[PDB]
Formats: sequence, structure tokens, C-alpha cells
Amino acid sequence: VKGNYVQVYVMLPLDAVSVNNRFEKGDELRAQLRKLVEAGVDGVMVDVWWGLVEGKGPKAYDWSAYKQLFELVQKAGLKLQAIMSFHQCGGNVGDAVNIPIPQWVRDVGTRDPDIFYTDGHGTRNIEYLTLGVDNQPLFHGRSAVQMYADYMTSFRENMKEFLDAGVIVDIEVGLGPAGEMRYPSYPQSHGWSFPGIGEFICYDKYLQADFKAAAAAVGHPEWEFPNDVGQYNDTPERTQFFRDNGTYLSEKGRFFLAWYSNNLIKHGDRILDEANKVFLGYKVQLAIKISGIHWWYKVPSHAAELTAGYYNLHDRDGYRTIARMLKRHRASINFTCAEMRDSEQSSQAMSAPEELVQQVLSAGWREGLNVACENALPRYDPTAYNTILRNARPHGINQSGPPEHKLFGFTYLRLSNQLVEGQNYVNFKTFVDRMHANLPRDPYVDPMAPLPRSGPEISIEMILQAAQPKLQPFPFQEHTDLPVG
Ligand SMILES: OC[C@H]1NC[C@H](O)[C@@H](O)[C@@H]1S[C@H]1O[C@H](CO)[C@@H](O)[C@H](O)[C@H]1O
Ligand SMILES: [Cl-]
Repeated sequence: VKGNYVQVYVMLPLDAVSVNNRFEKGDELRAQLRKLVEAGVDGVMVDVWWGLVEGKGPKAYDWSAYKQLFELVQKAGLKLQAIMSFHQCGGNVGDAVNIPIPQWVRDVGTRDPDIFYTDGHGTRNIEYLTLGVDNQPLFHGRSAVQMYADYMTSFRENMKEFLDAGVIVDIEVGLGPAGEMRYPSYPQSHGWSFPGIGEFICYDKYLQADFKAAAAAVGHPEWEFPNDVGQYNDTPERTQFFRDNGTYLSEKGRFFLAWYSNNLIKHGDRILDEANKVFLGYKVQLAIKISGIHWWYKVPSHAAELTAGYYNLHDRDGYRTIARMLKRHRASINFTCAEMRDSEQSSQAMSAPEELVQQVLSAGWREGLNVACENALPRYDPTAYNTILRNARPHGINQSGPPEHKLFGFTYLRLSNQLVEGQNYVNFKTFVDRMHANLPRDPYVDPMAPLPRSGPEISIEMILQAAQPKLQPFPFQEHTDLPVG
């Protein structure tokens, strides 16, 4: 029965540390976290904002508010998942507060605007630095990858005691906007709204030069980005690229989609190699976040996945390539949409979150990875919780031992007073009993081994072998066998 237990984590508020890098919510959180403990919660997740910590200048790390926050988490007796948040808070759905990346990094952009992901009209997205500059020493002598590595190293040295005490158990490495390994292909600030197909955000000069070099290297130096792709708010049928039997199927289109999605995979791999070196020997799991682009999943072109950088089609598994890249690092996948049913989505959007969830979870498990999930949108109701329960144990309870597959964890978005009062709290507490297979809370479940060094580097051609043949997902039960009631 104990093999069935799934840990439950709760996301702290976006301003758990204030926008001025001070810890102001000690009284409120102490109460709120006591309520989470009373409900059997295993831990919390928190954004560790680059903009707050390295805000005053290069290598001026001010960890003191996060230390106060983390002491409080420890005193409550909860585990902790730390996100290395190298992105801006703001513009993305649910972001109530405003925390840019460091001002001194933005100041570099006033001279070299190509440090930012750039769209086809030339608009600069300031939420994250382009993967184009991962290895370009533009930031007062440092590259973007060096900045990320130094930040993680300073985190390790400063939070060593929380690491040694087994409080911090997971490091989620932010790899893009909203901390997700993707391009900013659906930005509300540039006028996108649901369920627009999005746009390819590869027009910064660094990525343009990368494309020309890749194209010349296959004997097509003339080739350019596709220009029959429409705009943010189009539907697929209204573009020659994404329509049924469109130019996404051409040799040119295929080369472009591979190049764009490959760069994301290489960005993840490089950064995970550095993260693994940092946390070598500590009892933590490294994780990445894959964004849940469920819209247009039901049409042949998977348009919105393609623009986000996920090269996923009926005969090409664009998530198992990513999982295969992660395997050498023993990195986990944190996914989203665990609370969503296809019947809750609008028809127009051609949306299939249930199938997308099944695809990504099955890709992780086939590669031997731990897989965790989050809810995409706020939900307080039994149905949502039952949908999560189904995804947490897709073949139900195993009475003899553990089930064939299960989530390694589930993180709930997001803590507030609303969660810990009234009927909301009764529902949530019941949901946590069910995720624990109705057993008491066990702080020593899922012990981590000392992080081993990443295995040998494999090439992009080796990673891409996972794309085909595309396999059906493992069968999922329609409904959980252990509902909230
Ligand atoms: O948690 C990742 C992402 N999953 C899909 C949800 O719809 C999004 O709201 C979240 S992003 C959100 O929360 C993150 C973790 O607290 C932040 O890093 C990010 O800035 C927020 O936009
Ligand atoms: Cl296989």
C-alpha cells in the first residue's frame, strides 16, 4: 500500500519575498504553513527570483530574505522545492506582482537589444535572455550560462545548511519564460490571446546567424525562416505553413522546425550539465518545467506546440526527445495540466490536455525518469482533485506493492488564505489523504541519493532517435479508483 503514496507540494505566493527583496510575510506564512502541515502536506515550492537576489549588480547576491523564508519552512517541518527563477514575473497568466530580471542585465540590452528573444516584427521580449547568448560573454565579462551557474553556486554555498538538513530536496532549473523550457511564443504583452497559434521567436541576430550557419552546413545557405506563418492570434487554417498538408511538411519546413526545437534541447542540456556540476553529491533531484501547450493538439500541425519549440506531430514525439536529453543528468520532468479534462476546454481551441498529459508522462517513464505535475489553473473543487488523482496513479492503487506507474510528486498552484479556509481547505485536505493512499504523512518517503555526475554527453542525432517511432501512451483509467467523495 505504501508504494502508492504520492507526495503533495504547495506553491508559495509569487511575492513570498517582496519585490524589494525583503521577507515581510513571516506572520501570515507561519499560520498558513501550519494549516498545510495539519493537512498532511509534504512540502512547498518557491521561486528564487534572479531579479531580487542579483539585482544590485554582478555577483552581489543578497540571500538574506530567502534565508528567513527558508528558516520558517524548516521550523514548520516541510520539505522545499527551490526554483532557479531566471525569468521575469509579469505578463504571464496569474502574475499579480512585478519582478524583472536584474536591472544591470537589462542595461546591457539598451546597447545590445539582441540579448532578448525577438519576434518577426522586431519586438524585444524582456522576460528571459535568448538561448542565442548562452555562450556569448556580453554581461560584464560573463555569458548567460556562466551567470546561471554562478547563481546556483552561490545558492548552494549560502543555503548549504538547508541542503544538509534535508529541507531542500529539489532544484527546478528555470530554462525560459515563466521558468519553462520554451520560447515566449504566446506573450500577452505582445497582444497574443488564447488560443492563438503563437509565433516563432527566433529573430534576434544571434539566432539568425546560428540558422544561416546550420543551413549552409546542409548545402542550403540561401534558406530563410518561413514567412507563411501568420501571426500570434491566427488559427492554423489561415496560414500556408500550419494548414493541413501545409509547408510545415516540406524539406525546408522540417529543417526549420528541427533547428528551432533542437536549440531548445541544447539550451536545456548545457544548463543542466552546469547545474549537475553545482549540486554534485547533494541529496537533491534536478528538474525542468515543460509548458503545457494543449491548444491545437487536435490538428495535424500542433501549431502552438511548434511555436513554443516542441516539435510534436502525430508521427514524431517531440517530448520523448526532451526526455532522452534529460536521462544522462537523471533530471526529472515537472509538467502541468494535471487537473484538466478535455470536456472543460472550448471547441474552437482544438484542445486535448488529457492526451498531452498522457504523452508527456509516458515519454518520461519510457526514459526511466521521475515525473511530477502541477495544475495549470486555479481549482478548489472535487472534480479537479479527482482529475489529478487519476493522473497521479494512472492504473489505480496496487494492493500488493507499488503501481506500474505513478507521479513522483504533485505541486499545487497556489497558496493563499482562500486555500486554507472554509470548504476549500476541507476539499484540499481530503485530496492530500487520497494522494497519500489514505496513509499518514511520511516525511522520509522518496529519500534521495547523493546526486551523481551526469553521464556522457550525447549528440543531437542520438537524442533525436527517440522521436520515432512514436508510441501510443500507456493506458490511463478514465476515473480514479480513490476519489475525494
Ligand atoms: O509553474 C509553471 C507554469 N505552469 C503553467 C501555469 O499555467 C503557469 O501559471 C505557471 S507560471 C507561474 O508560476 C511560476 C511558479 O510559481 C512562476 O515562476 C512564473 O513566473 C508564473 O508565471
Ligand atoms: Cl522504445
